[PDB]
Amino acid sequence: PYDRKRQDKAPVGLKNVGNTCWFSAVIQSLFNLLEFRRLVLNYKPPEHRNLPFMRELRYLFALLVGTKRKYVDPSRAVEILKDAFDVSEFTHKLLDWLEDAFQMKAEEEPKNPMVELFYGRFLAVGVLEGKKFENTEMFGQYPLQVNGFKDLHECLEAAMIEGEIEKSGQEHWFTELPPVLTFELSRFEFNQALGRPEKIHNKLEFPQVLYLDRYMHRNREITRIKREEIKRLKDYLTVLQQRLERYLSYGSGPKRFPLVDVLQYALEFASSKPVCTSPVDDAAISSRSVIHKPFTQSRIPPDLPMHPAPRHITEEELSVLESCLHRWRTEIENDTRDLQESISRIHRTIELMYSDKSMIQVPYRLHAVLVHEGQANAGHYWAYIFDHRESRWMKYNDIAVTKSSWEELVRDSFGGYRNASAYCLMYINDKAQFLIQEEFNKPDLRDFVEEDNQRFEKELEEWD
Amino acid sequence: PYDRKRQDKAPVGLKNVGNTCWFSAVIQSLFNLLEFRRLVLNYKPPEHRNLPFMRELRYLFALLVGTKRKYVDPSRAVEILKDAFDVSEFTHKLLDWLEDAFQMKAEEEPKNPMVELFYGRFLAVGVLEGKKFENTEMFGQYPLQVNGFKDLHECLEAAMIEGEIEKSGQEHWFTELPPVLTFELSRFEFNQALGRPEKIHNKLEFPQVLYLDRYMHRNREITRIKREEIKRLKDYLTVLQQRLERYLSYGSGPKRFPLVDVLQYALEFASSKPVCTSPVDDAAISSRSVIHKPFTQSRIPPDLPMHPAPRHITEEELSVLESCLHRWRTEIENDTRDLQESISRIHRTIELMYSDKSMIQVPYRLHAVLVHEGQANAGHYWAYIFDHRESRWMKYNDIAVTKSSWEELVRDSFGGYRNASAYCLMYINDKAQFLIQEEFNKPDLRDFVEEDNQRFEKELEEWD
Amino acid sequence: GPNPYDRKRQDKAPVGLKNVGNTCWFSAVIQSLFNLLEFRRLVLNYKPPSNAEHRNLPFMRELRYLFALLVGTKRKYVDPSRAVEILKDAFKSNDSQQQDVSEFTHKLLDWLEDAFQMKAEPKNPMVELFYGRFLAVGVLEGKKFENTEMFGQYPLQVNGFKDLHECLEAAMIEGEIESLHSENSGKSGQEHWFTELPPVLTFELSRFEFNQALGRPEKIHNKLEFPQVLYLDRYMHRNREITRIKREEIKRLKDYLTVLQQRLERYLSYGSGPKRFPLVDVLQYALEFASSKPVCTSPVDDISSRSVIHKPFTQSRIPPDLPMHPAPRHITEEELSVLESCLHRWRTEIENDTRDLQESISRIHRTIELMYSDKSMIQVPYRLHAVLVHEGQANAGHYWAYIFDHRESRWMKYNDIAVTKSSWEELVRDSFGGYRNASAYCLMYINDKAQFLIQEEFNIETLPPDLRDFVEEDNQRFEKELEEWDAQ
Amino acid sequence: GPNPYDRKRQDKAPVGLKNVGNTCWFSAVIQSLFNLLEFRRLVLNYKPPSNAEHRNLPFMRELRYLFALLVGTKRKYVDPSRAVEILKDAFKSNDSQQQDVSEFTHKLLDWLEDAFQMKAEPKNPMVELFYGRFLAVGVLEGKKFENTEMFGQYPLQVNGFKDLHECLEAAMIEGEIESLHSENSGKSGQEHWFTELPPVLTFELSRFEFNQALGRPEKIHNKLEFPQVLYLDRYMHRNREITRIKREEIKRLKDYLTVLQQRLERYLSYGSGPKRFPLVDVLQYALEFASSKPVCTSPVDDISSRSVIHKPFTQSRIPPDLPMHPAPRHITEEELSVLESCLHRWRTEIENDTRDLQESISRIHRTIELMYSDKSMIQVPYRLHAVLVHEGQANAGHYWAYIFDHRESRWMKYNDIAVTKSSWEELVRDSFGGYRNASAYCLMYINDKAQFLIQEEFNIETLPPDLRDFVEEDNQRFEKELEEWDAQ
Ligand SMILES: [Cl-]
Ligand SMILES: [Cl-]
Ligand SMILES: [Cl-]
Ligand SMILES: [Cl-]
Ligand SMILES: [Cl-]
Ligand SMILES: [Cl-]
Repeated sequence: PYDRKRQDKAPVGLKNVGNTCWFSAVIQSLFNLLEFRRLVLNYKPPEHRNLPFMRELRYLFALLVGTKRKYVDPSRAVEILKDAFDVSEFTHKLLDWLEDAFQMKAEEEPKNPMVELFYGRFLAVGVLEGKKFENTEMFGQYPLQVNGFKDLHECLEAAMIEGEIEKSGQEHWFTELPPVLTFELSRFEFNQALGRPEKIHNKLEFPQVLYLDRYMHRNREITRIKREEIKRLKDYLTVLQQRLERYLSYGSGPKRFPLVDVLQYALEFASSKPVCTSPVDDAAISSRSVIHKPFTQSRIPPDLPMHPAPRHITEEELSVLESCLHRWRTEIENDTRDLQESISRIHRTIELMYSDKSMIQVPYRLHAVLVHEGQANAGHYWAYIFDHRESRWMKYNDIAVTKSSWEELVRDSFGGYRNASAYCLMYINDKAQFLIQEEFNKPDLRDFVEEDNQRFEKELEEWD
Repeated sequence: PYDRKRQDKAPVGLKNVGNTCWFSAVIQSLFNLLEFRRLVLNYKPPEHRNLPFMRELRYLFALLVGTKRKYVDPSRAVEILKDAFDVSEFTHKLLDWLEDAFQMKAEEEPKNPMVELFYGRFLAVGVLEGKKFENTEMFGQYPLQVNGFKDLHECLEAAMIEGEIEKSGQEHWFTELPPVLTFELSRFEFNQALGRPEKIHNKLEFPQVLYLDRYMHRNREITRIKREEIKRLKDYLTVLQQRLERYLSYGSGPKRFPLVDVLQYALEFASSKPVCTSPVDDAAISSRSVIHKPFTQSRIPPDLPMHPAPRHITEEELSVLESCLHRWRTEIENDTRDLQESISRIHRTIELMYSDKSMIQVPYRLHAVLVHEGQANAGHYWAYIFDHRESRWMKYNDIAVTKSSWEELVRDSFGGYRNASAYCLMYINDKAQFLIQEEFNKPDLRDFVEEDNQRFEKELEEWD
Repeated sequence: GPNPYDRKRQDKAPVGLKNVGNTCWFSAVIQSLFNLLEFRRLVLNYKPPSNAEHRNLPFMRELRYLFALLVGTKRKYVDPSRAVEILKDAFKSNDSQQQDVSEFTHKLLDWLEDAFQMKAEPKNPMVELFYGRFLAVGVLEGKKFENTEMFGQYPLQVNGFKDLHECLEAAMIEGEIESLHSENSGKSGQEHWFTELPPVLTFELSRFEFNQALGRPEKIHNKLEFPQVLYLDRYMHRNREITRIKREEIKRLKDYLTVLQQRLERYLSYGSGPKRFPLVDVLQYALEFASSKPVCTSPVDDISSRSVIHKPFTQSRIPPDLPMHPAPRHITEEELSVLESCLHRWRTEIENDTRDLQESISRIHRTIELMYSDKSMIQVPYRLHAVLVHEGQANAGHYWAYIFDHRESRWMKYNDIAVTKSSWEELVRDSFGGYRNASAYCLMYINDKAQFLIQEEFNIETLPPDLRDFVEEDNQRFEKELEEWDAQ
Repeated sequence: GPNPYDRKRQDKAPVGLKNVGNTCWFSAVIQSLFNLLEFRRLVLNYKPPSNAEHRNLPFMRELRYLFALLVGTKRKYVDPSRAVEILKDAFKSNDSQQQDVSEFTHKLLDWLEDAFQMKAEPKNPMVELFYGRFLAVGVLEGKKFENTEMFGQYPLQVNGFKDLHECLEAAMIEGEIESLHSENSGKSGQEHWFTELPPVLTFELSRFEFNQALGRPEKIHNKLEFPQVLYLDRYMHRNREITRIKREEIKRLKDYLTVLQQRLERYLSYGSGPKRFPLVDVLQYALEFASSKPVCTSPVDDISSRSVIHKPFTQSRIPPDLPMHPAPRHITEEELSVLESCLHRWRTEIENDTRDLQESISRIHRTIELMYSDKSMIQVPYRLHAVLVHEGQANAGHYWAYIFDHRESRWMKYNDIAVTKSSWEELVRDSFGGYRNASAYCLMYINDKAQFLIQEEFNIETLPPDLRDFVEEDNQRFEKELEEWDAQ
């Protein structure tokens, strides 16, 4: 334990204090959100054990910006939180206390600067057996179910639509968006074979920049139309995928093979030299090689009749077969190509449905990804957080803070690639330049001489 | 630990004393060989630490026949053996000491009763580049390599033949067989992909009764002939298996399918209703059911043309195809059946090669099977030993001695079925009735009042 | 082919039928009927009404001829062209509904029933053999109903059923039924119970299910077994109360059977990631890793035979025990002792539980299979007489049949011109499904108490039995046909 | 088909060749030669000897006609019947050795070489284009030898080689060679080095290997890549000493590369039993088991929406944490703490080692791929001109070709009557193997320094270039052929 807890111009880690990986992830995520870091740092207090937790969190983020060491011990902050008693219940109370802390600071003087960052509003419009309704709900983290979806947009759309819109239905439309937009990616589904709920492992993609234009209430008439076009296109896309499958998995029996091979090999059989008998009736570097003329074949096998082959065939029989099976093969080959072109064409059309400039004006940039691996009410959490000034992805895994990549993030967060997959996505408004508010140069924390002491106490290294 | 170490008319187990499972297996195997049990029990001594080990082994088998408890602690016997220093080196020294103990007892008065049980003689006859040789070697455990063999006879034959007999060659022939015949089944082979030696997991079968007649020197002229017949038969067997494979894996491309399906499905295609257009041009328990006439179909699908199908066909084209592909399919179907009959016929001929009464007069009955599971110089050993008086297989696994079956033995010893496979087979001569020498009735050990004390000391059970 | 000795009946074998342009379905249905002796006698001893559809009576006559050849012709197979032509002419109309082989089979039977109906002027001897009655008792959102329906062929959906009893039960049950209205309120269910059984009992085995991936209906290829003798006791209305309680007991047992199969699966497919492995191997291999000799370094560095005597129970080719990767970098003696005790005891626990679960599952399975095995549930035996097989596309393919020769106690394969001596083993490969591209579409069972159905007429008579010996004329023709060939 | 507008050449595209009864091999070899401009000029400007095999000179003349149509005919494809008939007549003898398409191709080229040989009376302009020389230096059980062999097509065995360079190197190396006799004693080896390269360089890609399971020779279907430009610098005799040292360096690197691939495999396929799993999962899942809430009992008992606000970073559908099987029966707090510390630290160790191994393997792979990438190893470029593809049975199947149109800088698919504008992407799917049932059997490369080979004659002339305008006569015929059809 000599000269091990020392920095090298890298972000500070956090101690595990048992199984508090969930704490590291949530905290490091918040801390890397500069405006929130400033709100916690420049916090002065004016119900619960909320205010000592806020005060202990100050000492956590102070020694995390003052660094000096490699990792900080979050023991005092975690102990207050643990004394109040799954990890979600813990995360919930944590946020409760922080919101309540900022509420007391505001109430004394109302806008809650923390609630101003994470919470937004959406409009819920629908019908219940013919009777209309319209409500504007406040939301925080928008929760998503990931079973059977290919990406985040597929996911989100399915969540902002309930029933059948026109009969009972409901549509959600964002009215007010939070500058810090968060999504839950719920992978828990009941496994009948296992007889318990388990995490689903299908790959669900998400972009580095998400355009929330289509989900906006103002774009409600436009999106509804684009949506119906995709309904029709997906319908067409199916019929083609069905027909193409009949070409690729041909046959009426239990085993199907491609039709093109069925025809090729059938013709191979017919064109084989007939056999009238039953198959049961029965360091050379010392050689003077000849010159090989171009376009020839040397190891070409002998042409003698062997089984399996027709017993007999007519010249007319062969000529009929040869003309049939060859023309039909070209027909089959051309149709598979034609079907595949059309499928990709429909796919491209769907992909670029919301690509026009009037649907690209609400950009949200991915700031953090919270990953989980393992059993449901167990496992381990780590995070991928973006270092906006350095323009680089970072892997925050208790004590270990390493320079990562988008490629690393995807393997660990999309699912299927590894036993780990993202449980939460944190997006930041690209227009919201105030969430990354670094101190001018035209380190020296808002704190009062605390990190200066823990950097001197650690400077004390004995030498025998 | 109350009333747990108590018997119920079952054999006694042995404590693990660390990782001494190998000791339990080898000992329990010897102990269940009644004549050897008698030799160790009625042992009186007249170089090494061999004689105290023999004396400690007496106290082991005494408390193992006197039972009283569930399992015995082999700590004192194992400690002498361990003080002399892989498990084979340990097993070797163990046997060394026992042989030396019996040698001293004999030498004082020469036949070694232990060496008289396990060791035999075979004749080694051969040629070395034209020059003949003939040696009669003494053997103990005959070691076998199991890579690429289906059963014990395949295994043994490959070991009693080296090179090319008539050039250099060698043949082994048993001259003197030990009443207690043991085989090593070596599964260690260098894995190139892994870069180290590892146990091979192919299934290698062995019988409950093995006839050693063919390997006998007296039957050398006869066996040599039978052997050449099998060479010719296996040769024929190959050519057929090759031709049959051409029927079952038809095609010239990377993906092969059965020829019969290639013809069936090709005809299915031809007989489909032609389509001139391209595939891109585009709780009901309230019903009054009608009577269904016999031999009819209700859910029968509509007969409308669909892709894939010929664009066009001639009535003459179809008639040619229909006659070709149908007759050739029958031809193919009949040939696969013909080939399969012949293959099974050759297989049966090979199976019954050494079945005649003159090759069934040297029976050896399986008495014990020593199983291993896990890493090479690690893992764990247990044994399957036959209880000849009860006529039942028993699983001897440290402390745990359970009534097993042949079915259990096979799953654990043949390989492939489980991660465990037999490393050793102990066979006993069926004519040798003296290896199962039970005391007359027309328990009361040869020992002097020892088990009577450990049965009284254990009777001491406190009750608070 | 053209040579008449090729089409000469080798005596002691049944007569085949020509294909006449995809009429394999006709061969199967006809040969099935023909091999049902009582029906063969009804068609043979048929005389039409005194003073008399314009197609049913000529078809019956043409089929009288067909049947007459099948008994005593000297030829190998026989040409069903004139019988098929009358039947095919009924669909010569372009503005029809849909013309599949079932529509053809239906009309065929229509005409035969109508022919026997006209003769009955009353009992219709055909309708007496094939049709029965079942009772349909149920609820429709609380409201009760009770109907006794006449049936012919009882149609079954093959689905994912393992056998005929599984298949039949699923078809005779729907929801839940009870004595009292409250015990039924806000529920829909239905139960079928046989009241009258036909001596000739037929089942349709429907394998057509819409394939979403392919976008069309396709035959399902799962294996569905059927016995040589079927006991219809449990499906009897009189056995209703006993079957209800046994049905309820199996409900309870299957419930238990699930929970076990679920727990066992958690042992066999352990893990939280996408790839699951058996728990026992997870523990074994974890311990293998811990017990490996530690390696403190990283696995990266870049840029004739005279054999000695072998003592029993030893190992010769045993590999060297030197440290290699992968291994722990370091471990404590106490760490290893904890791991060794944990992972070993837990492995035994896991091994014992998998064995315990598997015993219990088989035990429940045996209990379920012997539910209807007692003496009071084996008094309605129906013996399998015929199996109609199909292979290939829907609306296409080919049909053939497996029919039992009751007198010589042997299964026979009826495939058009070709009538070959088969086996039960052959029948199963071709009819159960999965084994081959072919599977039975229809099963014909005969009441074991209904002897007469397949018994010969007393003297035992098997010689030409009808007065119109047109068969002698046809045999005389073929005999002179053989002569002409040798005399060329 | 019969209509002459069907067989009308749509101008700006090359002319095809009729199939004449399985002569696809002829089309491929001919179209390949024809698209080699200098050779096209040699055949076109051919005049036979003044005073003069009885089959070679008529074949050359018949091929002169064939080539003349291919340049300026108005028809879509052309009938090679008269040229093929002379060639086929040379094998009309029943008592021959063996007649495969290679024997035919060989005779074809024989006759052409012999034709040009007679004209040379000396340089044979054909032999000057296709044949080269390599040096064969080696030992035969210690005894040295040195031969300079003339070669034409250099034959390659595809085996399990990944690309053409792997393929070629394996063919130009055998054992080990050295300067001193002692360093060679009791060894056999051989090295080939190109001394003279032909401007038209051809390779055979032999995929025929005896299949033991099938009991006959069969084409191998592994993917073997080849570049659009090949640098033959390393195989040059002058580059011998540099290549030797680089060859030796790759030997050392491949050695290292193995040890790593072996160790990595032990991590990815961990276990002692028949089924191996990744070590990382073995540790993860073992820890999952240990951390599960213990269960002391056996797993056997026998016989619109108004949503609430969700706080960020929380989980809603999170399942209940209640004890279930499989789990430890019991565990100690100390037992768990030992396991948790072990299995977690070892997992990080395992994860870091797999990453470390994979980095090093890719690093060695990159080093090997850039071995011959420097400026002194890229001065002998050969550009791919043609690819001859085969599909199907050996001694059967069908041949077609991919030939490059150097003036319009585009790949073309020559398949008999059909000459279509292709791509490199098309070529790869059909020639690399594995992608389709077809794979290239021959590669034709042209020296990039040898411009003339595929350059047009200066004025740029592309109009009929030979005095015998029999082509005008044939065009006149076809034009009146079109007229006759419209006038019927
Ligand atoms: Cl469209
Ligand atoms: Cl093609
Ligand atoms: Cl033979
Ligand atoms: Cl068939
Ligand atoms: Cl009969
Ligand atoms: Cl050109």
